[PDB]
Amino acid sequence: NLQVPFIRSLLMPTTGPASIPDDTLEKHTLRSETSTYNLTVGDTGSGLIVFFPGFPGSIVGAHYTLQSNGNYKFDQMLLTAQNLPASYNYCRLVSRSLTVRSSTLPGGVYALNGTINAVTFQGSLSELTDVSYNGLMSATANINDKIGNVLVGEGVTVLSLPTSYDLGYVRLGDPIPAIGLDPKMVATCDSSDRPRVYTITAADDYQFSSQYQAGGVTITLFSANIDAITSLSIGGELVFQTSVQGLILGATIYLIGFDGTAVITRAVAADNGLTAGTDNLMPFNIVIPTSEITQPITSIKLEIVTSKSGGQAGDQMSWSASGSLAVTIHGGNYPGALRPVTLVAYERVATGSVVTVAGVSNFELIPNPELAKNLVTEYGRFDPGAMNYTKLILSERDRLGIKTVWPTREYTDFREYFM
Amino acid sequence: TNLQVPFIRSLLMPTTGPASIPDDTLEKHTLRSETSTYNLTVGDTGSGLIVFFPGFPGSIVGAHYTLQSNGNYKFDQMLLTAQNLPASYNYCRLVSRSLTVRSSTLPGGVYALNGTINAVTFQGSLSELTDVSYNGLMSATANINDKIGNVLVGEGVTVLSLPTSYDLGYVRLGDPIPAIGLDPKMVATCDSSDRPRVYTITAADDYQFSSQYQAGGVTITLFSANIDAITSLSIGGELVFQTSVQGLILGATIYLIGFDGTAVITRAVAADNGLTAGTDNLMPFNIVIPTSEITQPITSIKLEIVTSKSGGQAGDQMSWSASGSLAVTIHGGNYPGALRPVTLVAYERVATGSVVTVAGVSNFELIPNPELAKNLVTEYGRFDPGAMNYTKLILSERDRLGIKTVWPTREYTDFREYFM
Amino acid sequence: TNLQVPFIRSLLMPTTGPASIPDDTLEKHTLRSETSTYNLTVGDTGSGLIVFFPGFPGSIVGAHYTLQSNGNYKFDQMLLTAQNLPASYNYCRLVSRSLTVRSSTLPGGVYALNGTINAVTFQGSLSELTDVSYNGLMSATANINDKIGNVLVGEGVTVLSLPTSYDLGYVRLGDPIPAIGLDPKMVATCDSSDRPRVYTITAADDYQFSSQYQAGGVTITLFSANIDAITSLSIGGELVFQTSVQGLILGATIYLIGFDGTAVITRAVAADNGLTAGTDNLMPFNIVIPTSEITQPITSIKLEIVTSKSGGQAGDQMSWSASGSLAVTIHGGNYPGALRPVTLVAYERVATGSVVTVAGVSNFELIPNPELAKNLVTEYGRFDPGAMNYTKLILSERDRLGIKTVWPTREYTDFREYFM
Amino acid sequence: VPFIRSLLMPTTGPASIPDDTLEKHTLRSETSTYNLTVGDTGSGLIVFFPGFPGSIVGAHYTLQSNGNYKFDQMLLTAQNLPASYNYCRLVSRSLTVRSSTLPGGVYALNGTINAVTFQGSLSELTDVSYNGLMSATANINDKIGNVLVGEGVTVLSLPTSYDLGYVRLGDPIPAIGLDPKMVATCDSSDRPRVYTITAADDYQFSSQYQAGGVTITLFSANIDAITSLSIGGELVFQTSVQGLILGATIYLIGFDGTAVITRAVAADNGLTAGTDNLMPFNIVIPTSEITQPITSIKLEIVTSKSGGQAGDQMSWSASGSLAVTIHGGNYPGALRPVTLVAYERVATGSVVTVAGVSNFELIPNPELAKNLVTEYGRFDPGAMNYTKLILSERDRLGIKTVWPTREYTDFREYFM
Repeated sequence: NLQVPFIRSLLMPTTGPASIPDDTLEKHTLRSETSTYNLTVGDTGSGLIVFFPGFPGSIVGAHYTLQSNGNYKFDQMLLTAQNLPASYNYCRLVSRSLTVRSSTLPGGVYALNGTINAVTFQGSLSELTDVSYNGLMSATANINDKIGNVLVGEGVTVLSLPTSYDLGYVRLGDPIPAIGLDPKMVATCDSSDRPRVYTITAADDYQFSSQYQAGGVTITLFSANIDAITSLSIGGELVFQTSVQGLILGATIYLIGFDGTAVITRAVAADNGLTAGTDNLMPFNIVIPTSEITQPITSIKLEIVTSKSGGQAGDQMSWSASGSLAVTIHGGNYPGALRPVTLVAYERVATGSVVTVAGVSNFELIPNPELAKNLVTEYGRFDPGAMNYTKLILSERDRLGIKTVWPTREYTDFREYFM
Repeated sequence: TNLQVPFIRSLLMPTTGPASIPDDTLEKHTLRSETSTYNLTVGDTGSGLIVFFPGFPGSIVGAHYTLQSNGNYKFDQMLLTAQNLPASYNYCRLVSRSLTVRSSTLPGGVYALNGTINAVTFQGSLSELTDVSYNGLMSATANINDKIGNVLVGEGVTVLSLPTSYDLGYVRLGDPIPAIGLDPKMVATCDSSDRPRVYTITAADDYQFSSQYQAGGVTITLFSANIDAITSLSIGGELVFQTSVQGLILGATIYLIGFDGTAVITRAVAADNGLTAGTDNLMPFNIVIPTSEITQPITSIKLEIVTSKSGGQAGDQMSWSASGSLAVTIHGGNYPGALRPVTLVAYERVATGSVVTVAGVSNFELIPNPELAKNLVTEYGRFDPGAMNYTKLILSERDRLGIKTVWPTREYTDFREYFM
Repeated sequence: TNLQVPFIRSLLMPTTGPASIPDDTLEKHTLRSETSTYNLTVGDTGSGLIVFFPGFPGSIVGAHYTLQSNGNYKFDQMLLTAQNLPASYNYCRLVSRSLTVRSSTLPGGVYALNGTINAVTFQGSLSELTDVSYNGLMSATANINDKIGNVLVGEGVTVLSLPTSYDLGYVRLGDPIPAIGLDPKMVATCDSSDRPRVYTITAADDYQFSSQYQAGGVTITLFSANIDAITSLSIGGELVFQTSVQGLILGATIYLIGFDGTAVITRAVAADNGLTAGTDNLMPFNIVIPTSEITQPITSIKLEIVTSKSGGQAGDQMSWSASGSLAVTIHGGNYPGALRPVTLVAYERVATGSVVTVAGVSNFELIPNPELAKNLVTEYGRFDPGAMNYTKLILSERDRLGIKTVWPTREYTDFREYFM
Repeated sequence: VPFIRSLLMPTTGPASIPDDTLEKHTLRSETSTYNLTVGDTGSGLIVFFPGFPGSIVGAHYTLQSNGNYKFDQMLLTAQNLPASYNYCRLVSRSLTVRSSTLPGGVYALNGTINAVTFQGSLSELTDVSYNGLMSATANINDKIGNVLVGEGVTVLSLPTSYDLGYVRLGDPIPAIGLDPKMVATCDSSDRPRVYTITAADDYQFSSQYQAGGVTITLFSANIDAITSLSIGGELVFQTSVQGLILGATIYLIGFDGTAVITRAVAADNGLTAGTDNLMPFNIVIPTSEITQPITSIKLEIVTSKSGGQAGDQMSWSASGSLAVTIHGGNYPGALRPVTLVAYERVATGSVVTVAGVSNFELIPNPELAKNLVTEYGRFDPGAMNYTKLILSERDRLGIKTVWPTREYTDFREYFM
């Protein structure tokens, strides 16, 4: 069941929140809240749990399930108990800790059948090499950041060790007041401090030529590995050239999840005509807000369909393209919003049973104007030398025994040692 | 010379070895010190310009320009480090960096060989100079121990890099990202976009154009502003057009022009744009410019309009109004070091057959890409209390100790002797 | 257990860390420890066997076969290590290996789920044995410390890698070299060339064939010998033919057959080869088979020859003769550990809805390729004095103090509890 | 002398190496001096093979003005050791390059030198450019940057393995032929290096007819050899077009980009339609033909047709794999460790001198065995443990595989 100095809240986050001793000040308050889940288990008794230990507002992780034809499927998102954008504007995270285990049985099975393993990968989600049960341990080279072959009778405890300290406040996806004619019309100020852009040159005079087909020919121009969560903007252009007289052009941009599912589709230009000899342009400028993004994204895709009005059995369709495009993800290079990602993979657990991810997460944050009228904020407490003691205990992380994924028995042993 | 530790020792003499900054940005990283040694090709005139970027976060250390016999400069190459960092690592920030520029020719007589160096560093970027002549470089700044001139090329200079800010996060490098396409010449990279730099420019406020017809069109140029860029950028905005005669088409072309005077990037933003009389006609600017397209630093930008007329073979006129604005965004431009401090080591009239060599050592603090992170351990920076405090003391007490950013190498050798 | 020094602590307890061998092969290297955690899928019969290679040089650990409703087997998958070692490494040798085979099922109330484990090890390779049956496996050796039977799956076995020799050179991993070809799939590797196993085979000594014209051709299997190779092999020889009848055209094909009887790769040596009467007609063997197309381990080779006649009636006799020797060259087979020792763990009749796991660590010494050598630092050993003498003294009397190679996890557990 | 002052300063003399392979041998100290003429524009490059089983110590390349290189000569040693010995074993070696004296009529010395040693071979280098050569390794004491040529470098050879056999040198054997230039030798064979490459995996070629042929290059590689090699394998051809005729040549290419060995494995032997017919590779390259070191291999096929000068599409398919067997590639020293010393912009018309001493350990020719006495080496206990200790503590002491010369001089001063 569940429900101070900075370092006790760092290493033991189920104790209470504390101020960060950094050089960034603001009149803030501080608050802890929880996440408790009973995740149901698919038929192939296996699945993956991503967490985001550094994510500063209200999203703890996600949950996928493995399927009989080797693929994944998106179960749900692991958000927290309180909708933090609904009553706070800015925030900055102090600590997390989460436990995940299954020590208990369904009705009508006579055994337990459990294994898990976990890593904390340094880069983002889509840029790791392979998602296997075996090859997951081969992502980091630190002895402390990973553990494997542990039963689910006593589960692994994911701690949140920090990225960096002098960080400003990041803005939550708070609704701002707005009056519209559409009932499904929302307005919000996003998280945008340190954006992550991707430039993608699609073609350097890539010549295309294919024969006629009734309905058009559909090629896919490129792919990537991009992994946004919150929101993104796709700017740029692509320039066409042609020689054949009459042909129509069309394209669309697909955003794909981690499980392999087309999430968001945007028709950049449907059924527009090309002009022979002279140059011709088609731009795209697409804004994708957070409520459209339902699962985490991976690997953008562009495909172009090309048909001909009045085309017969042998005439040629040919064009050449060049261009570049920019995918700006707002708040992408902030520490914690995308970069540290830990993975938990369970397999062969009994179907019909549940795993139980459950942790605390304490914040440091400032309120919206109504709650600002009714709640009082203040500067943080001051004690000297807590920053040097933080640097001391983190400069010897390898030999002191602090790590970031290790089972609940060893974290319990460390807790009664350190307390 | 013979090229192959706390933060003060690695700050004043960067050839000792790397160290971690005592700032409170405590990530897991790995220290790395690499080097760059060039032997340059002095032209026929004997005079050039070696522009260094001291506090640049990674792998680009300078550019070399030879001045022609007619006054113009000519681009030679882009001075950079031995191992390219974005191919193997993923994030970076700079600790310290030294560069020496001298000759290795050493005559056996009693007299020297002719050639003389000036040097200066200043707070602005590269497009913000009044003059780049050999005489006009010691005008650029007003601090005494921040520029030096008339040093002879047997002695040479030492370019030391004193900092700009300390609690500053990591800059992502232009690393390649896995991608599958159909053109074999496509690349997808992740640029550096921590603190961008925007240049808004109002190109026209109801400007009237009116000229006669002739064959081909009337090519004018609207504006020519000075910008700054080493890496990727993007240009946005639109520009309306009004008229009262209807047979008109027009094209537009944008140029990004480097330091020697030639256009590096040319891209047509409009081509056979037919306009209807009586009402507005838009012309949107949606262009991104990648890093690999940019081969040299870019110091200006200009727009051109070619106004012709469809079926206007007699001698008549054509006219339009225009008004609009532009927003040139470069990515990670206002990061301290990315464009803000620059030095200009210039030499003049070096003898024919003499070489001018560039040595140096760069000290970084990296995070690997996911392939190398399978094999190299990363950890937190070991701390020492008071090294930041002693740094602030020494930099407060700077001008009495005479700690310069440009030196003559005999003076820096004697400083390195009497410091340790 | 939870898969996260002197030499003998890493030799007897490999999950402690990588040590270096204190022999006299002095070479710059780096150390790396690697785990491998599999959960096996059992068949409908609940049987099968796991064929470990304990002293293998790099990254191949074993293969998994399942026992079907008949007496045959079926290849499931090759058991690998965590990260692909020839990716980013050139040379490799092995220090230590521990490996367990146990069930991670917790039984209910008071009784246990059914199933047992039988395990041996022997000095010959995989295709040199006699039988692989569960009962018959137990007689594969005459030592008492190298075999154990009727062990419960609830307390499964433990497998060590006790040494075969010490002064071994490094072996080359199967390592890609840069090559700009003309294909999507154009593999160019540097295979494990060392002390090679060769097999010479004399297929015939004047073997006369005689049969009448069947309407589709008469296929005969000329020989069937037992070779074995995990990696790339080569077979080169000469087979001659001399006839009396005249309208004869014959083709031939050679096979490679895995452990489960299924043919792995088919190679047409010479098809539609017309041969004259009165003259000895030559037929060479010039084929190489790379390690990229050997999916499962090979245990047999055979050759078959089909013959036909131009035209043909019901009574056309077809006759020839043959005499020739063939040599199979397995590149690097006699290196001790690549093929020579093998341990056979064989579970039988596991309860349905139960998992068997296999999990252990490997310790290597290995050289990085031209990129990881740019980015990390290798060095020599540590000079543990007299460690080889203590290793010899422990191994020379392993019969007295009870060091085994396959023995259950309770006895290994309290043995290493006593030994720590 | 003991072994370790023969290893740390090999100008003192040779000594037998203390290990467990014990065999009757003699000890020889062998020198090599060169005065290399330099290119018309300055720069150049000198490879070395510091551990090597005998008689080869490196090669010299000059840099042309249009980017490319040029091979001048192979740097041999003084005595031709395969002329009078069967088996060899390297002990120690030191090589110092320098140019500190002016030619007749110029002033102003003008030079610099980069230097680096590398764990892998020569053909597998990322870049050989003067700046990027420095990043080839990460050991801080296995490279040095921009020393003056008037001070030079010193390249000393630290070992790679100790319990090693004796390499058979490429000595001749008595032989009688009919041509005058009939050579028969017994080259180094033991512990080889194989390259197994697959040239095509169902590659489909199709192009229009040309009067003369249509040439395509199927693959490249980066293999390397010095002494001798051998190539084997076979690849098939299947087609539906009736009367096409093809013929292929294989190539061996030096470091500078110029082909050194070309053998025409198929001279215009055509192929039938409807089945598979197939051409084998079995070529043997002597040591006598390889003049400069190999760096790559390429294959190209010239296909043609009897008549039909309008299109006709010339289709065929290929599938096969090949094997190059370098005879003795994985002896430690024979190909693998390399040092790269790159001088740049030295004075025109001047020299750059090298100086070597290479302590060997030999077995005689059966005539020199008639007149010279071989015996087992002298044994003392503890030289091997001392060698292991000092090689294990390499980083804290100063023991570098490439030195600046004055530092090597005063190192030997406060060592002895």
